[PDB]
Amino acid sequence: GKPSLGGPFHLEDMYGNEFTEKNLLGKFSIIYFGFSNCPDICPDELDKLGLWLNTLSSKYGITLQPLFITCDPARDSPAVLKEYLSDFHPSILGLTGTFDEVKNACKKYRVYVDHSIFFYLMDPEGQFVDALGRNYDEKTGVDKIVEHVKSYVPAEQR
Ligand SMILES: [Cu+2]
Ligand SMILES: [Cu+2]
Ligand SMILES: [Cu+2]
Repeated sequence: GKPSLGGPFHLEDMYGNEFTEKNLLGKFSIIYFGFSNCPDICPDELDKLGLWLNTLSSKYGITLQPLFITCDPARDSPAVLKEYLSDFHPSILGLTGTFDEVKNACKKYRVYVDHSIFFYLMDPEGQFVDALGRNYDEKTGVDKIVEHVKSYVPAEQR
């Protein structure tokens, strides 16, 4: 009985474009919370996410929409997020906004530096399907993700 994680939110990507929960529709999305000034933890996770994406694209032909939402809207402005994610996978898009907008998002995912231990996988309907924690390595994470994308049905049982 998975919790009611996720929900409507209104942010902007590291380029200023509007991005809301509607942007999650039509694809599998993997979301990660953290901040550019986050110590050792976040950098390792984003590196791990990069291995998953690479193996997923080249081995299973699956492409995800990787999103990095900041929790420190005070310092992580768009420009700052682009700088920060230049050391990581190009596919990753950082999202940010005002205190209120960022506050809402973090809340909808029940995220209240050591809480950035989960990746949230969302289906083409924008629904929560699984939370991958630190116990998944570069191998087991790929496995789990692959069975979710392969067993997903439009929930419209056409
Ligand atoms: Cu946070
Ligand atoms: Cu947060
Ligand atoms: Cu927060």
